[PDB]
Amino acid sequence: RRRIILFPVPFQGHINPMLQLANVLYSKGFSITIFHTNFNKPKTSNYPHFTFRFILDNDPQDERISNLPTHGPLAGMRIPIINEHGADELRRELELLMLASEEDEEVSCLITDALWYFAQSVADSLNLRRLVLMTSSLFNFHAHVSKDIQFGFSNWKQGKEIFENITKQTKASSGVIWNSFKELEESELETVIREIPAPSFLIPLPKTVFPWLDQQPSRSVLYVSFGSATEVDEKDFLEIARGLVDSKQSFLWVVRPGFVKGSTWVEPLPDGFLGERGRIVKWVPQQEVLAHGAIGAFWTHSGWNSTLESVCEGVPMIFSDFGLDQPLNARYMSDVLKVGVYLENGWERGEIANAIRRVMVDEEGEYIRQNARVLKQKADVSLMKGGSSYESLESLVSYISSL
Ligand SMILES: C=C1C[C@@]23CC[C@H]4[C@@](C)(CCC[C@@]4(C)C(=O)O[C@@H]4O[C@H](CO)[C@@H](O)[C@H](O)[C@H]4O)[C@@H]2CC[C@]1(O[C@@H]1O[C@H](CO)[C@@H](O)[C@H](O)[C@H]1O)C3
Ligand code: NA
Repeated sequence: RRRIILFPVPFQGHINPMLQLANVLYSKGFSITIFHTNFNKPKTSNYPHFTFRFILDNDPQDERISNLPTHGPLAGMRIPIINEHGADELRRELELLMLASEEDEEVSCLITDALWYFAQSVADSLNLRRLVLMTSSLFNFHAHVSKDIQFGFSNWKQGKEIFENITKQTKASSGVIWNSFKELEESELETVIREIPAPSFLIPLPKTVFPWLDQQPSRSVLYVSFGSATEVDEKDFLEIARGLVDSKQSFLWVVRPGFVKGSTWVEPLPDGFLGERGRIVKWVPQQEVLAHGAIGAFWTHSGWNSTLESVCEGVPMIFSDFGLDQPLNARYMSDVLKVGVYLENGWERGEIANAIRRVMVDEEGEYIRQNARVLKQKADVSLMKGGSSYESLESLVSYISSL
């Protein structure tokens, strides 16, 4: 009857929330098409109820779109190229799908990542309403729209121009879905919502057996995962390893193959690393691990969705920055939400070990765990029938029908 088209940005903290949004909407009775680049294409057999359609970089990519690291900060150069060049092809794919539409179905709206600001005038050209998904925090929006990091950004010409384009095309959209809940960022709400005429909807999107974990005492394991796009130099990998050892905590460390530049997997690890404490794996399902009673803390990339998934399960964090990430976001988590510790000095064994001990062992760290557990309760209540997130979602579903 009603189909929604979703068009995510193809990177860690963008894909997952858009897919989760797809699942929510599927469960409210919408059919789902996902438009996605061939680059970082998700695993489609894991979402058999969605139609996937690959666009924008099909077979003959040709140019620099064909070059370009697949990992680290420069991978994202794909995004400005598509914002600049992708309009006519996005338009064609939208038309092809409307032409093949079955007689009993229609397309309700297009939902894009906010970073895909080019999509607004394309949607407008076809008389299709576009909603936007903000995959990151309300605070992040507030900090850029209105002290040291703010002046770092005022010095950054590309960052500022992209942000102005995002902002204008978000305001022009028919609605904004934020990956958050009201009780998490209650001071940001009024100000952010108000700056944007398009109606806002806050929905916290993050809401199998581990034999080795099952044998560990509660809150005894450090879970370490930097996600799918990140990379480090060999020196940094070794400092991460030295830090884990010196913490003397038990750890489950997820290391993607390719995470260490210049090696397939973990060749640089010293002989007899691991011992009786550590476990290393290539991949695990993160939400499931975070829900396990063995996990005492989560050392993560400072991405917002990772962070939200952790507080939604009551797990405190250690935060590391990668690529072009601004310290802003980990500061907010550390110093305002107070649900983890930020590593200020890159990768250094002493700081690493201290942060692990602070969150997992130290008496004076327990406030952090507690803060995390309060947030988890609030998330639970918000999603409760009657709660603010439950009602936001119900209103969005009805609004989509009214477009
Ligand atoms: C206000 C914002 C607009 C903004 C839009 C994306 C954009 C860029 C980062 C500028 C460069 C090109 C481009 C396209 C870029 O490289 O984008 C990055 O591409 C990576 C893949 O190489 C992805 O992994 C990252 O998610 C993506 O940011 C730009 C400026 C700063 C930025 O805020 C940042 O927002 C982030 C939250 O969204 C927050 O984590 C950062 O701390 C914060 O500084 C983001
Ligand atoms: Na061992």
